[PDB]
Amino acid sequence: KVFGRCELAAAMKRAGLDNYRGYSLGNWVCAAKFESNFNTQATNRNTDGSTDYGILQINSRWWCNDGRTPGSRNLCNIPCSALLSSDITASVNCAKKIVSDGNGMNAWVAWRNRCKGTDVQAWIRGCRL
Repeated sequence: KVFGRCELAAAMKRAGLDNYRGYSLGNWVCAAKFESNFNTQATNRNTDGSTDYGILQINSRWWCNDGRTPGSRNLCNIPCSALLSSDITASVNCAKKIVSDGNGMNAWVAWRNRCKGTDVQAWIRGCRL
């Protein structure tokens, strides 16, 4: 499913992401925009052989199991396919563990390079939440 901006903001809010670990909701909506363009089904393979899955492009090297990434750790204990669902719950629960891992949202390269230090507030402007 390709989410609408405000539609995604609301689902993430309900899921408890607004201000989780100190990151306002705009940060999360900006990161999804640049990571997957709001598409739950987005996948991207990396040179190391791992693949990124879903709305938040969670990597198979550490967080989920896709059965084809030798040495992966599956820290969120879920098949990577679960992250492509129209229901974002799994992606959100895993993202919560990732952002708590020590490096915050810097774990997401698109956030670091395109959202960090910008007016992320604009990403939820106009939405009824």
